[PDB]
Amino acid sequence: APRVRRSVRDLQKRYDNGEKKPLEDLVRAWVGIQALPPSDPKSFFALGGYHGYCNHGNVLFPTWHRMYVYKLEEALQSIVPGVSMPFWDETDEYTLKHGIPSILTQEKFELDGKQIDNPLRSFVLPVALSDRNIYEKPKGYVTVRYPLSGLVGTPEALEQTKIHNAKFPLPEKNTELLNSNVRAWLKGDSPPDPTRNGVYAKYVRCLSAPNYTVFSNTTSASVWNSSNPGLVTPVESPHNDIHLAVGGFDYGQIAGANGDMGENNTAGMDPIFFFHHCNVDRMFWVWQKQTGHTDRLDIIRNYPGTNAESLNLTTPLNPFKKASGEAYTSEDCINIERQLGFTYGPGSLDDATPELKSLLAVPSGNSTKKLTVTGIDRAQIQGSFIMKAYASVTDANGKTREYYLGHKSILSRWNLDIVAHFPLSAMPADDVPKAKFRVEFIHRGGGVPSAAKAAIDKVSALQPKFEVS
Ligand SMILES: [Cu+2]
Ligand SMILES: [Cu+2]
Ligand SMILES: [O]
Repeated sequence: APRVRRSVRDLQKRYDNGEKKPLEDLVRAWVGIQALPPSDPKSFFALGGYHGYCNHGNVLFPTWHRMYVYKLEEALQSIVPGVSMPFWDETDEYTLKHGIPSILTQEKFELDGKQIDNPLRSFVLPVALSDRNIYEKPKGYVTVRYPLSGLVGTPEALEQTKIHNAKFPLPEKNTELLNSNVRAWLKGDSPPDPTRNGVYAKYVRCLSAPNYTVFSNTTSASVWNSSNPGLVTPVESPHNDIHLAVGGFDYGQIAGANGDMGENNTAGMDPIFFFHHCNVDRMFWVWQKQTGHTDRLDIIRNYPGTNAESLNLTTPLNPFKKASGEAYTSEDCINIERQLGFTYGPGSLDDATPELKSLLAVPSGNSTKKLTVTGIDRAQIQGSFIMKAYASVTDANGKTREYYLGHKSILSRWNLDIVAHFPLSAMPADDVPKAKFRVEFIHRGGGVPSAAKAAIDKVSALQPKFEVS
């Protein structure tokens, strides 16, 4: 009898009908896990801190994160027995039309007699995150989302942060703009009417991934895309996009809202990290269901994405441990029903419908070909950034049509050749040989005004090379 992870809007539909305990239990557990001292390995602090070990851009991204959510849920169970971590369904109809379920964004919550602060909205750091640096965080820091900023590690950063946050004083309004930035990412244009370019399409496409390796991560998917016709999309890509939106990037040059979800430094101290990751693991389980890999996953030997030591299904996923003291491995969490005792409830995109081929279709007239972008060294850009691609055609008589080709989100950190691929399905096949390509970068611009000039100038010297197939 596996437990059932349900959508959070499901637990909310139960609250709206007077059945309160499901939501209340969950909140109670989160109040629980956030209150444990920092030395407790089940504390929210300890748990979120593990991620600042983790695996991105490699074939353990999905199973490392599967086990990660499972430990958060173990720790919640040490407080309220039998509780399940709900998923934020980011491709459901409510989110396309209204964005984030309000239980994740509400200021307060009715628990026992008491109106308490919502523990799903933010976390207050019990101790500081420092070394002895703009990404560092003082005790008492409260996590923040778009449109606010949380860069507070230097006098300069904190002052610029205050000047930034004082433009957005009303929580009700901040929440509206957040919901509005989330729906725009999802749609891929001005806000359901989804387009081929948004996060919705990227999620739909990753379920078509041909093997686990190119599904698992953006390193493998990018090399596969350099070397196979068509476009494959790793689950990691849309996962990164949700990080940037909550974490401070608009869809519609510098992103000055520096929220915790926007960078790998403290993404894990925001509780929404786990609602989102709980839904990424669900996409992963859905992709296993739909391709028949509920018990067997394969890793292509020597493939890019399979190295840090080769990375294989026996590779430990530190720091997670079985009660033996043995580390978990990817072998230990392929089948979530058999090996971990849980399953997902109903949610968006679990069925392979014909509607979800019409979206990804090359419209009649338009090109089946693909644009590859190279010669980008990201090693010197700091923080996360978005590559937006475009084609402009100059006509027979001086008329320019502009063609938006899509986006690529690089989720990164504050402290390496990058290859992007874009379909040309937005443009009519004729015009492609007659097209001048380019990429706009949206980026953190040093984060503080004292590094803006250096970061903007490294961006302006980028030398991207173009290639149609
Ligand atoms: Cu991560
Ligand atoms: Cu993540
Ligand atoms: O992540």
